[PDB]
Amino acid sequence: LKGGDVVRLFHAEQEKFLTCDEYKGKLQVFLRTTLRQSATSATSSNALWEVEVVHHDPCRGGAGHWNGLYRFKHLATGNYLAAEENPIKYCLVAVPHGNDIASLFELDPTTLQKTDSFVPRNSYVRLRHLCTNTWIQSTNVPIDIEEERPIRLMLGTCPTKEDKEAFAIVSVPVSEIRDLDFANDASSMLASAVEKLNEGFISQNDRRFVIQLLEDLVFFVSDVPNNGQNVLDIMVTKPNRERQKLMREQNILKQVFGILKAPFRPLVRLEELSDQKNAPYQHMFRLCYRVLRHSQEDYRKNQEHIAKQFGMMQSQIGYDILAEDTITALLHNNRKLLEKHITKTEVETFVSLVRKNREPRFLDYLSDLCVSNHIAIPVTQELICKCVLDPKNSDILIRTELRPVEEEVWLTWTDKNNEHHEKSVRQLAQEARAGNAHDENVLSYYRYQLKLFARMCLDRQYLAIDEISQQLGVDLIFLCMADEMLPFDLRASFCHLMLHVHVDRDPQELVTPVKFARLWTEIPTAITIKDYDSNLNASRDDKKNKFANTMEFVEDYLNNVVSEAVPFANEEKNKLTFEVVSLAHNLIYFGFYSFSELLRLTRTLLGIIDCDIVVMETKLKILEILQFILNVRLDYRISYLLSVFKKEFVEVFPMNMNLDRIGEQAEAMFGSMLEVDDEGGRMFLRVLIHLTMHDYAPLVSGALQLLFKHFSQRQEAMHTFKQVQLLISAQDVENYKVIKSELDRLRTMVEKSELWVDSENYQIVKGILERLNKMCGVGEQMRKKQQRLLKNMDAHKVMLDLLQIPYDKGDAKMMEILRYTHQFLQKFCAGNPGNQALLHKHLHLFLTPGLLEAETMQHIFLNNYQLCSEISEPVLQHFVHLLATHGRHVQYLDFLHTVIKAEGKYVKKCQDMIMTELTNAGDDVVVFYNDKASLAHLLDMMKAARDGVEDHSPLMYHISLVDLLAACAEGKNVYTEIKCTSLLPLEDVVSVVTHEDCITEVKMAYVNFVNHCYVDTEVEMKEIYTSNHIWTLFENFTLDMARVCSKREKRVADPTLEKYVLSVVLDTINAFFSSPFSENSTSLQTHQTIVVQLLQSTTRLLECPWLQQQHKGSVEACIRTLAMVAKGRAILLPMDLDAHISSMLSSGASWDYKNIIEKLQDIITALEERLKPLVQAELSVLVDVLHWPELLFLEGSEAYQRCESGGFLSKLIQHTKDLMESEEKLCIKVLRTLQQMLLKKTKYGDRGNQLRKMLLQNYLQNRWSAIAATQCRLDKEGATKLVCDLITSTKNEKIFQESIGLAIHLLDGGNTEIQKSFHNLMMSDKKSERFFKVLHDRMKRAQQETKSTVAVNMGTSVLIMQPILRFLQLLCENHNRDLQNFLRCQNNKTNYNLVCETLQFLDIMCGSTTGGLGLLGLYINEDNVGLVIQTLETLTEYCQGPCHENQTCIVTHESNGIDIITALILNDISPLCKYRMDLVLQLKDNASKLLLALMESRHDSENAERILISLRPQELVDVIKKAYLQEEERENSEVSPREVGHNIYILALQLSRHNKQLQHLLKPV
Ligand SMILES: O=P(O)(O)O[C@@H]1[C@H](O)[C@H](O)[C@@H](OP(=O)(O)O)[C@H](OP(=O)(O)O)[C@H]1O
Repeated sequence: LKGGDVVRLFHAEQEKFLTCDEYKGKLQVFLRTTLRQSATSATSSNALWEVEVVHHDPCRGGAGHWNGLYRFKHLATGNYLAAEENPIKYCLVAVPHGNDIASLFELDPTTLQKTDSFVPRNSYVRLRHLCTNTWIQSTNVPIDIEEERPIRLMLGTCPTKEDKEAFAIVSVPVSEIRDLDFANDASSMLASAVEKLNEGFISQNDRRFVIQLLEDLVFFVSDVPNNGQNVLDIMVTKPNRERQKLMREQNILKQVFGILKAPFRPLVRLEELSDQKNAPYQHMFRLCYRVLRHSQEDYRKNQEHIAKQFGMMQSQIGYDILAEDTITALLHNNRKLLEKHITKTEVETFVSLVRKNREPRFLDYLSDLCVSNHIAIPVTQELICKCVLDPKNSDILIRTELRPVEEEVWLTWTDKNNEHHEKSVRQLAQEARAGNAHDENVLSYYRYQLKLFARMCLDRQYLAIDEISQQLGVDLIFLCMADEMLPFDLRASFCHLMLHVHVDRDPQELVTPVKFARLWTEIPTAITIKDYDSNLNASRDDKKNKFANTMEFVEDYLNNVVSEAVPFANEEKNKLTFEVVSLAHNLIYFGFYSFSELLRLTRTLLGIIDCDIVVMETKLKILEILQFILNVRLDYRISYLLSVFKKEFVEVFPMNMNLDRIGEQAEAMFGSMLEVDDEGGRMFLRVLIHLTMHDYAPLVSGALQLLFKHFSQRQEAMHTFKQVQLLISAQDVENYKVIKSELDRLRTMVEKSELWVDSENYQIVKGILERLNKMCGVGEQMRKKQQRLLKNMDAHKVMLDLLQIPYDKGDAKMMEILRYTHQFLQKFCAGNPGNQALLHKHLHLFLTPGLLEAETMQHIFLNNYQLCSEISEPVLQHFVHLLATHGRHVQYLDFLHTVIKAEGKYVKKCQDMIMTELTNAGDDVVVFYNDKASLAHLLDMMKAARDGVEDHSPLMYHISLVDLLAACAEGKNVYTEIKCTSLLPLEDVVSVVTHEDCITEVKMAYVNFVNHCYVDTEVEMKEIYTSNHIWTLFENFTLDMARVCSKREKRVADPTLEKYVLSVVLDTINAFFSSPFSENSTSLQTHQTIVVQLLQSTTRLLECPWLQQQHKGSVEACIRTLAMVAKGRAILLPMDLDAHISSMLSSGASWDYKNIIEKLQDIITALEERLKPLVQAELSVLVDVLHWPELLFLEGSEAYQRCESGGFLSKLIQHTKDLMESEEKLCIKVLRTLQQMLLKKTKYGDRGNQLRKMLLQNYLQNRWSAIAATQCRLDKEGATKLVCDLITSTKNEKIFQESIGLAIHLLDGGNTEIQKSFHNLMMSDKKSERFFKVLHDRMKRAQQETKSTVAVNMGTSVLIMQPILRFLQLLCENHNRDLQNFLRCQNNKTNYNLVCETLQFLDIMCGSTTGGLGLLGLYINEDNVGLVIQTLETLTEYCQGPCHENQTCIVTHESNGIDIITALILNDISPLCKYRMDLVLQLKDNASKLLLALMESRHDSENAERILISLRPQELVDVIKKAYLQEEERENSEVSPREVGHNIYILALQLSRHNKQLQHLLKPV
């Protein structure tokens, strides 16, 4: 560290960054809080700090020493950090000048330092203020409490020193400093311009200088080298988020806003902008607006800062300032901001201005405003509709008509002069071809008006769809789109309108291609494609009656496109083909096209996309179409197999099956006619491979998904069949029919939401919901059957849409309908994890600020440990934020209570997050009555509710809060137990308990609190056993038991009181008396009478006949513990009561539905068994295709060259890297496929081999060494870099595991090229530290978990070790000295010793000191024997070569792993050898190998004596002799005890050179 260098100070405990900012006009220093998930990423320019050194010469900075005074300066404000009297005694603030001792500071090192050596950068230090001799500290008191959710935190000083107040230094790149300085200069120039504007006098040259400033700022913001384009029209491909944030914090946006506002405040006027005098001012406003547009691109914070000014841009609209385009961009960026900004006056202004200009371009602004992210916004849509469809704006809308004149289309428009002109469309198009400017202008205006109508009608806006449909008929639209004279763009507009108005309408409904649940009677005996399509042919024809000719047009147009030599030669036709393909996709998904027609169309589509944003989108849509056709084919296959099953069942049982006969037809089905393409699959697969190469990410993802699915047809169909459901019983058939009808009606009503929202529709929907509630049924098994039926029906999506329906809080009828819907969802999710998964998929909608949907979410999360594991901190945060904002009722707490527990299992992480959030929120969310006055208020409410407690009472809210807190206490969790102890004192608990009259439920809650937070403490609490709160609680408990018994004697008793006692009091008493901590209680001699009375109360409780049998047994166990405690606590029992206690001790010592189902299940199982090998046979074909993609493409093509160069594989690897974060499943699939490619070839049996031969012959034309060649090819293509990047950056366990597996497979065989590539990557790359740190951290976590399980008595952390150790062994295989030395010393800034980590792992696994003592038999079991063997092999690989440094490290490590290594040989491993002796022999052999490798080539004796110290020669000789004799008892196995003994003998011979006794013993008779 040197003076004049800028760095950042970071707090470890607080995980926050110090900063200085002008909160309310005054500069203040604070520890800003960050809501990000990565503290290191919370870096701001204003948080930069500079270090200044104090020297004798004021101009001399030099380099700071550990004993030199230091000062902290702000790189932006320039003020210096200092401490001043706090109105904590001193508070940190910023001063303008450093000419005072206050700014002086010193850095106390946290660790040892090299005397007065220069301070190293990025070293922990503690700030100390020498001016007043006070130590800096951190506090949670905010400085900006005035604002909700404060971020600024106070940093005071303490007279004493605290070791936790350590600040870490972080370096800063020169780029940040340069950007900050340039931004400051630009801000100064902008301030000068603002001063000129405020003065109202500015020279022409000065204004030109301002324009030049704006141009330079435009260049800087664009970040694109200037190419001569206008700054106003500058184009930026991607903005820089850091630069935008720098501008925002510098307030350059504020400067621009002031520059725009001040002239109109005048120096300039909006009307006067037309004047040449104010033309340069208008140009400067335009520059400001373009700069704002570039600044706010893709930045929500900048968008919010602009929204703060939304008023001024709204006023600026209607003037030549590009406000329209800027506002449209900003509004399209975010939908919520659009909902805030949009207003009816703004819509009217847009209509008025577009009318004023009579230009097409205005309409585009409204068109873009209508939709965002291509997703419609109902409010803006309706607002635009209301203004557009009004007759007043009929002038702007060009009316069109069809007249015979066989038919012709005419257009009438109105000019600004009000003159009306009407012309034929065909004549207008011909005049356009001629080139008339007016005709072109009217055509463009017409096109933009149709585009605006289409965007208005987007997402089924029936409020305005009707009028537009009436104005433009289907026949008119088809005539227009069929007309050839019309330009391609206008035809495309007509096609888009046709798609978005008529085709997408109520009569049409999205059809799910695959139906899981079918009826047995429905199944046809004989099935063909025609029979399959006959199921809904009548409905298809009925719907076709309206749009029949359009399908003919689309089919013919696609035939023409495929016939065309070059598909995408012309862009004007590219637009039209995009529109036509989109229309085809919508028609297909609406189901107009039959299965045979879809198969016919697949050929044309694949030809079109078989050998530009529009082209890429067209290809993507065609891929989606193909996916739909393939899934329809899957459904057809399922139906055919079901038909075969029906035929066989009918034959056998008219009222022994030929399973082989069924299986033959099943195999034949998979295989002909079903094939999408004529070639037989080659066309499709080639299309997919070619698409994978293209740049577009969604296109590549879809191509890869289709390619993977194409080679897994059989397994998917088998899964679908196993999930098929059959209806055979009349009751369930009737239920299915009723559900279908009700769902159809409900879907229609939801679709016409717009019409029936505000009627009879309300009552109809309420009746439908009641019928559904009755339909859901009762009975657990009946419930699961009905849930399966409902999931098959797919009504969940309909109900989710019903919830999505918009509404106003005033509609109580719609509230009741929502309650019915929530009950329906509850019944769907009632004890069904499968259904709950579907709900979690769409949970994003469920996250709303409402009690009823919160309860529904609770019921969704009920009993799902998978969902608890995958829970999200942001979701929990938003829940606690809901509590903080409102905290109205207990349902919020009940949700958290449900989340806490799952399957009677504890998740420590969620509990910790809940406790932390509760503490951070503080008294606002947590309300406690600890204070006497608050307890008095609680007493008042308790007395009011003494007769009864209301279901929404604040008393019950407090009780629920207490229960929630105790639930977090469950689990003997020390970390949260400390917080609970801080939260609530036993003295408050005793006060409230000892109150004369208390609520029974409150008492249960507090006893539960005691049971969890205090009794179940992991760490002994001294206050518990040094305090009398527990004895006061026990006397109260005994009084309560006496009350319960007297009540039952009186025949009048309170179930709440009885439940309180039985449940909480008994458990607390038993836990206390069985507590190991309480075994040393020394006040029991004083409370002898109290404890004896408690035991008497328990005796009476057991004597009571009313006590339940389960309660009786639990009480008997508790009383056994009570007596065991009572033996020696200075308590003498009465004679009769002692006899009764002895009796207690004695007691403690004392057509066929089911036939059809079974037949189907047996057939499914037989088919699965038969087709098991063919699945792998098909899968292997994908590996062969990936190995040889070029054979697919005709030789001599450009694709052939690219494939031969390995381009396809490299693109696959790079795309895997790019998509690891977005499509984790596809990333994992690609990684596993790469592993399969690397793996050795394996035979698949006779049938599998035949299938593979046929598949390869059809797909391809015909055109350890192999493993090494494949490994080298993958390394060249970039597999090594992909693996390194994944291992460094992935946060997914599956991704990490697959990456490590790919590494192991690549390195298999000790490939020197792969090892050298890994070494080069690690050494050259800057992420070597990240890679090694990830591996070392995983190893350390596994070691910690291993210690935990050893203490307890096998964990993903341990299981992940095997691949990591294998990877390290393979890296060091073949005695690679470079790698072996690198692992020990990476020579990086932080060096992690993987060798010592492995040795420590072995030590902890074997038991460390106890293992050395010789408890290896107990410590090692069958499960971990493989891991121990792998660790020993890895250590041997490290040692061999020989690596002298590694050998010395292992022998001299402080863990004494050598002791365990030798103990392994000597110890018998008795528990294991009895059952699995071969593993013990292998362990001993590996240990001997490691010991020999340790002294491979060490001439010195140091290692020999170190080994001999633990390994006495006599034991070694006895082991060798024992092994030789045990040879005879050998059983069949690869390991040989004679070989093990020979290796041990060789080790003994090597050791004997330094030991005379060993030599003498080894000498034979
Ligand atoms: O990823 P998102 O949705 O944008 O949210 C980010 C983050 O969650 C915070 O809102 C904010 O950090 P602070 O809380 O530290 O302000 C940050 O802005 P920033 O770049 O101004 O920090 C955001 O970008």
